Amino acid sequence: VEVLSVVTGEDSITQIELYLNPRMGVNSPDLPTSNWYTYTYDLQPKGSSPDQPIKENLPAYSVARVSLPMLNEDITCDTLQMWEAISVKTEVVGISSLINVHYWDMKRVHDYGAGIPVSGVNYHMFAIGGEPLDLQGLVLDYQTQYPKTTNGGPITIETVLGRKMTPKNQGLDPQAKAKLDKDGNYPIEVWCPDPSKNENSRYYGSIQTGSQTPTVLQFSNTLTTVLLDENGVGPLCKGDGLFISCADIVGFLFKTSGKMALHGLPRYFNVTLRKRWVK
Amino acid sequence: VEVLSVVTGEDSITQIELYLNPRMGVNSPDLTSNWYTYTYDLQPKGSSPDQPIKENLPAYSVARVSLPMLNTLQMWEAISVKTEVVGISSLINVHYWDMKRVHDYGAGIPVSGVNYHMFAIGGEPLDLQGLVLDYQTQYPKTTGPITIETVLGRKMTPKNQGLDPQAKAKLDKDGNYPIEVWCPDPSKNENSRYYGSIQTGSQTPTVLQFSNTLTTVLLDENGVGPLCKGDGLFISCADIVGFLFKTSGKMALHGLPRYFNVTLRKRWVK
Amino acid sequence: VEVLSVVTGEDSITQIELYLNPRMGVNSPDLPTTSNWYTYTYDLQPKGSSPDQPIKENLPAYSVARVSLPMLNTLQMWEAISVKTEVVGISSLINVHYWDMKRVHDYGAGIPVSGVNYHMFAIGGEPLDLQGLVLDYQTQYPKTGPITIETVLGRKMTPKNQGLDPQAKAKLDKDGNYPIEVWCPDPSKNENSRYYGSIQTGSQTPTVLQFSNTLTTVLLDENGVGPLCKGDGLFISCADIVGFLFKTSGKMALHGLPRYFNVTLRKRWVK
Amino acid sequence: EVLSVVTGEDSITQIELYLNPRMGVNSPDLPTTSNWYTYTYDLQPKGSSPDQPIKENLPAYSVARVSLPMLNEDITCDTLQMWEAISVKTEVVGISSLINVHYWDMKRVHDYGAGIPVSGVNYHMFAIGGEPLDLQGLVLDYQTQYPKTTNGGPITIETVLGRKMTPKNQGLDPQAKAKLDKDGNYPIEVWCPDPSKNENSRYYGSIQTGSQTPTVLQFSNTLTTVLLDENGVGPLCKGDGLFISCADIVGFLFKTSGKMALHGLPRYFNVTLRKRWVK
Amino acid sequence: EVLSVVTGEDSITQIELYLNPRMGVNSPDLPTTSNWYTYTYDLQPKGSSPDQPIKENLPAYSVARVSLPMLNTLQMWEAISVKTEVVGISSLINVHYWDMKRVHDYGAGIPVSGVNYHMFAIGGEPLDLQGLVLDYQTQYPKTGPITIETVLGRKMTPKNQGLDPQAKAKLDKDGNYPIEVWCPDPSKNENSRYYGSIQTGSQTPTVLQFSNTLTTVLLDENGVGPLCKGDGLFISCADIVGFLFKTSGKMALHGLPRYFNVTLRKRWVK
Ligand SMILES: CC(=O)N[C@@H]1[C@@H](O)[C@H](O[C@@H]2O[C@H](CO)[C@H](O)[C@H](O[C@]3(C(=O)O)C[C@H](O)[C@@H](NC(C)=O)[C@H]([C@H](O)[C@H](O)CO)O3)[C@H]2O)[C@@H](CO)O[C@H]1O
Ligand SMILES: CC(=O)N[C@H]1[C@H]([C@H](O)[C@H](O)CO)O[C@@](O)(C(=O)O)C[C@@H]1O
Ligand SMILES: [Cl-]
Ligand SMILES: [Cl-]
Ligand SMILES: [Cl-]
Ligand SMILES: [Cl-]
Ligand SMILES: [Cl-]
Repeated sequence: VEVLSVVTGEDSITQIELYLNPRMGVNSPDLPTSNWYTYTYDLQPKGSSPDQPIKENLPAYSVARVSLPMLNEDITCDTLQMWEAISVKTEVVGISSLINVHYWDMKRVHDYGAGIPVSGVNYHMFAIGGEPLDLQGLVLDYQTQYPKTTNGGPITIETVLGRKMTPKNQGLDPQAKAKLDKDGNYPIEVWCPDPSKNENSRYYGSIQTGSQTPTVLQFSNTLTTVLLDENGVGPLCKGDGLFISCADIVGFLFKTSGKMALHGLPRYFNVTLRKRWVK
Repeated sequence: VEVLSVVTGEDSITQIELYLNPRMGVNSPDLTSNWYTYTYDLQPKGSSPDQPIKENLPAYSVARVSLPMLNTLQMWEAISVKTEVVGISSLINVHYWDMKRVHDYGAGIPVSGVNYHMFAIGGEPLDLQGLVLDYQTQYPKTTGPITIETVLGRKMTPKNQGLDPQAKAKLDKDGNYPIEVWCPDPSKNENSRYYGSIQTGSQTPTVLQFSNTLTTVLLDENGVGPLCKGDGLFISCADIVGFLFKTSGKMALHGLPRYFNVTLRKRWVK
Repeated sequence: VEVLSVVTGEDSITQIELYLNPRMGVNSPDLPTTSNWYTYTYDLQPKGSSPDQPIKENLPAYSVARVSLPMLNTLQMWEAISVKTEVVGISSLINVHYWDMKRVHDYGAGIPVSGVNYHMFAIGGEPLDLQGLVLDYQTQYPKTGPITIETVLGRKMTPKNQGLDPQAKAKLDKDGNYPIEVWCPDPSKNENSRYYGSIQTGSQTPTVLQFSNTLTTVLLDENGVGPLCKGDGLFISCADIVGFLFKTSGKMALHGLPRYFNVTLRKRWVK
Repeated sequence: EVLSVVTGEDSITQIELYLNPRMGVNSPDLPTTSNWYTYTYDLQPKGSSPDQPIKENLPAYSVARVSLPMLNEDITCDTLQMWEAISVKTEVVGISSLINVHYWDMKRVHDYGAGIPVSGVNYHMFAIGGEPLDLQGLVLDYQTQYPKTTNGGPITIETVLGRKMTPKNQGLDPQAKAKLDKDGNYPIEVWCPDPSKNENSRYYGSIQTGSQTPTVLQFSNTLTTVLLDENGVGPLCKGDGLFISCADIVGFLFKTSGKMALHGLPRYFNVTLRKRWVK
Repeated sequence: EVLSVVTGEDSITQIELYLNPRMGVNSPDLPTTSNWYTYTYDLQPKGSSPDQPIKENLPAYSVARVSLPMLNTLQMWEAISVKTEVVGISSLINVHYWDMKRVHDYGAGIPVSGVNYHMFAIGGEPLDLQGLVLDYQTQYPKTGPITIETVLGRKMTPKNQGLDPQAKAKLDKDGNYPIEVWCPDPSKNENSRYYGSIQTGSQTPTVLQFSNTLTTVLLDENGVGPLCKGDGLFISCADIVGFLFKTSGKMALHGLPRYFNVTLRKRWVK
C-alpha cells in the first residue's frame, strides 16, 4: 500500500459535505413514539439482576459511507489514484437549542424556578476514514443482557462472539472487535474506537461524566482539523468510499417525575479531499 | 465571484464601530421597560403544551452597517475585529432588592447559570439552521418572532428535533430570531465568520474576560475576509450571561451588550 | 499625536513601582471607629422591598493612581512598554479559622473566602474611559460619596442604563470613587490605555489565583506603540475582589486584595 | 556514553501492547469473585483504628516487560546497539463504556432518575522506560496495616524496610523506595514515581480527587508523546527489555446501598523505537 | 555587574534535594504527636473573638539553603533551570482512612480536597516576604511562628489587612513563617524566581500533575538566572493539598513534600 506523489492538475481537490442526525435510541422521526427522536427513553437502574436494557436506551454511533468520483479507468494498473482526506471542518449543530429551560415537563431546579437545562453526561467523537472505523468492545458490566434481534441492531459483544460475555469483557478482550459499518446499530456503551487498528482513520473524542455537569460546547466555522498523519498522509479512500462516523451526547433531559433521558445533537462535516498516486 | 488583489492607496482602510444592545425578550427601554435586557420568568408549566411568550425568547442581535460606496469592482473586505462584552462588571451586584438569597441572611445568588455567547461578522446576513429541543413547542405567531413554522408554512414535525435541511433562515432582523430555535448554519455562511459557545447549568458560574488588546483575524485559509455585498456589513451576536434569581423562586435570563470595531480594506473582485 | 521614533541615549528607559490597596467599601485603615473592616464590604443583602438603596460600604470601587513622571520638555513622551503585575497577599486566603467564620458543617473548618471574583488592571497615558451599565436602573445609589450614572447625567437613570447608554460615560480619575458594579472599561475609547480583566460569579465558586515574578505583560499595540503619557502622567487602575467572607450568622461581605505594579517606560518622539 | 543513531534498513521497530487494569480484583478467571474484575470491593472507613485494608481494595500499577529483538552477536564489545524508545501513542480504552447510567444496582441521582455515573476520584499515569520504574513510598496514614507480602499481599513500605512504618512515611522517607517490577502488586496509594531517579524512564501523571467529580477523558489516534530528553535521547532498553507501566482509575461505581467501589480502564501503547550505538 | 558565562571542564553542577511539608506538626520524631506529621490539628472558627490560632494550625513555608562548591571580579553559581515535583500525590487516592467522614451512609471516605496552595522558589538569597492577614485582630502565638507582630515589635493595625510596607521579612527559617501571614514580596525578589497558586473551597477537587519531563527555566528577560551570594542556593516551597475530613466533622489541612533538581553554571561577576 505504497503512497506516492500528490496528483497535480485542475480538479485534483474536491469537497464532501454531509450531516449526521443523532441515533440516541429513538432513531427515526417517521414513526407513529417519534416524539422522542434524538432522545433515549427513561434511564433507570433496574434494582435487581440482571440488567436487560431496551434498544431505546442505547445511544449508538452515527455513520455514513460517501461515494466518491471514480478516478481510474483501468483498475488492474499497479499505480492508481485514490482520494486522500486532508482536512475537515466539523460542527455540532443545534447547540443554541439547549438554552430552553421551559420545556413543559422539565423538572424545575427549585420550587417555581426554571427547568434544569440539558446537562450531565456528554460524549463527543468524530472519525474520518478511508474504510469503516475499527471498534473495540468493553462494558461496565459483563452480565448485562443486551437485546437479541433479527433485524441487525443493536450489535453488541455477544452478537460478534456468538456466545455470552465473560468477566474479561469488562476489560480489553482482543476477540471483542467489530467494524462501524451500520448507522445507529453499534451502542456507544459497548463499543469504542480500536486504537490498535484504525491506521486508515483519524478519530477524536471525549467523555464527561457527572449528573448535572455543565454542557460546554463551542461552534465556529473558522475551525479546521488537519487529517494528515506525521508523514503528511491522510486517510486513503479504498473503493472510492469516505467513511464518516460520530456521536454527540449532550446530556440529560430532566423530567418532572424525576425520570431522565439522554439527548444527542446532529453533526455537520465538510471534508476536503485530494487525489494521490498510490502503488 | 473571483477575488483579485488588495487595493493600495491613501484611503484603503476604514474602521467601523458599533454596539448592539441585547434582545432578551423585553427588547425596548422606551416603553414594561423595567425588565429591558431580561426575559420574563422562565418556568416549565408542568402540563402540556408549552406555549412560550415572546418575552421568554432571547433573540439574536443584528445590524447591517452601510459602508462608504466604492463603485470588475471594489468591495470592502472585513479583515479583523475587536469585540467585547460590555457591562460585565455590573454582575458583581449581589443585592438586587428582590434577589433570592444563597442562605438565610446571605447575599443574593449572583447572575449565573445558562450562558450563550456568539458573534458573527459577515458580508451578507448570517445563515441560520433551525433545530428545537421540542417540536411540540408552540411559539407565538409572527405578528412576533420568526420560527420554523413561519419558514415552513406548516407545523414542525419530529424531524425538527434533528437537522431538517428545510428549516433554514437568514438573520435579517434584530430581535426576531429566537436563540433556542436558530443556530448558525455551518453548511452555508461561506462569506461570514462566526464564533460561539454555550454553558448549561442553573448556578454554573459566569466566567467572562474583557481586554482591549484582543483582536480576531477574519481572514480565511486563503487570506480572504468576508466580502461586503451591496456595501453592507452584517454584525450579529448573542450574550446570555445567566439567571436573575428572584425571592419567590422565579428565574429570568439576563443579557449584556456587545461592542465591535471592525477593520476593513478595499478589495478588487470580478 | 503622530508617533515618531524611539529616543536613543543613556537614560531613555525608566521603571515605575507602586502598589494600590483595595477600595472595597471600607476604604481607609486610619479610622479608629470602623477600620476593622478595611478591605471588605459591609454585609451584602437583598433589601426585600423596592427600591434598593445601597450604602457606600457595600460598593467596591476601582483603585487609581496617577504617577508623576520626569519632565521631558514635536516633543518627547514617556511610553509604557511593559508591566509586571501581581495580586499581593494571596496566601492569606488559606485561613479557614476566622473567629466568626461560618462552618462548612458542624465542627468543621470555615467556608474559605470564595464566590464572586472580579479582577482587572489597566495602564494608560490618561485616565481610563468608563462605560456605565447597572443590573437595575431603579437602584438609588448614594448621592455625591460615589460617582454613578445619575451623577454624570445630572438626572435619574432610565431603563436604557440596564444596557449600553452612550451618554453614561466617565473617566476613572478618582481612587475609591467609581463603583465596580456601575462602571466597566469603555471599549469604544481607551486608545491610549491597555486594560485586562475578568469576572467569575457563583456563591462559593473556588477562588483560583496565580502569582509569579517571572510574568510580564507587553503593553505595545499592533503598531509597536505603548500608551503615551500626556502631561507626563502615568495612570494605573485595578480591582481585585477575591470572594466572600462567610460569617456565622449567614451574612456575607466581599473581600479584596492589593495589587503591585512594575511598569517599564521609554522615551518616544511624537508630533 | 550515548553515541550516534544507527543508520540502516530495519533501524526502526514498533511495539504494540495493552495493559488491563489491576484495581483489586485482578483476574477475570477466578471461579467466584471475577465479576468484580476491573473494580475494587466496597471502600469504607473502618470506623475504628487501625485500618487493615484488603487486597481487593488496593488498586495497583499495571506493568509489563517487553522482550526486544536481540541486536548484538558479540556481547563482549564495549560499543553496542540498544533499542531507544523515541515516541509513544497511548490511549485509555473503553472510555465510552462510562456512559452507562443504568447498572442494575446503581445508586440513583434522585428518585426515579438515572444512576450516578462513574465519577469522582481519578488517577492517571503512564511510563515508558529502559528499566523498571523507580518508586517512592508515601502513605496517608503510617498506621495502616497493609496485608503482609508473605501472606500473599501486595508489596508495600513495610515490605521494603523489613520493619513497620513510622510517622516519617507520611512524608518522604528516602529508604521507602522500590522498583515497579510486578504487575498488580504495588499499590497506587503507597507508591508514586521517584523523581530523584528514573533517568532512563519517562513518566506522565495526574490525580483528581472529590467524590462525584466529573470524569473528563479524551481519546484520539492522532496524539503522540515524544520520549526524547533535552539532549535528544530516549529511554535506552537495558537487557533488550522495554518497560511499560500505567494506572487508570476512572471513578466510583455508586451502588444502591451507598457502598462505593473504584473502577479502572485498560490502556493501549504503540511505542516506536530506533537502534542506538552506546559505549 | 554580570559578565560572561564561565567556559571550561567543570562549569556546570547539579543540586538535588527534597523538602518535607511543614503543616503544623512539623516533625516525625516526637513522643506522641508525630502521628499527625504532615497535617495540622483541627481547624475551627471559635465563634468568639479574638482568634488565637495554635502553631499546629499554621502551615508554614519549607526552606533550605544548600551549600554549593566554593569558587573563589569573582565567579558565582547561577541557577539556570529546575526540575521540581510534588511527591506522594498517589497517596491521596486513599478513601478509607479509618476515621474518615463518609460521602453518604455506607459510602467511601471524602477524599483529601478543598484548599490547595502550591508555591516554589529558587534564589541566590532568602525569599523576600510581604505580610498580609485576613484579620489583623488575630492573636498569633509569640516566638515559634514569626508573624507581623514579631517583625514590627507592636500589634497589627487595620492596615495589615492590606499592603503594609513595614510588614516585611526574609524566609530564613524552615517551618517558622506561616503561609496565612506571609506571601512572596513582588517589590523585591530580584535575585529569586517564584511560582505559586491558590485554590479555595472546602471540597474542591485536588488536581495535580507529575512528570519527570517538565523543566522550569530560571533565566530572566536578560538571560540571567539567580546568582548565589556566598555560594548558597535557597529553595523554598509550600504544598497544601486539601483537608482530611474526620468522622466527627472535624477537618485538618494536609501537605505533601516537594523534590528539586537544580542545574547551576559558573558566571563571572564584578
Ligand atoms: C462512650 C463514649 O462516650 N466515649 C467517648 C469517646 O467517644 C471520646 O472520644 C472522641 O470521640 C469523638 C466522637 O465524635 C471523636 O471520635 C474524637 O476523635 C477526634 C475527633 O474527630 O474529634 C479525632 C481527631 O483526629 C482529633 N484531632 C486531633 C488533632 O488529634 C480529635 C481531638 O483530639 C478531639 O476532638 C479533642 O479536641 O478527636 C474522640 O477523641 C472520648 C474522648 O473525648 O470521650 C469518651 O467518653
Ligand atoms: C458589617 C458588620 O459589621 N457586620 C456585622 C453585623 C452587624 O454589626 C449587625 O448585624 C448590625 O447590622 O453583626 C454580625 O454579628 C452579624 O449579624 O453577623 C457580625 C457582622 O460582622
Ligand atoms: Cl465530552
Ligand atoms: Cl458560553
Ligand atoms: Cl475573575
Ligand atoms: Cl486525573
Ligand atoms: Cl493551588
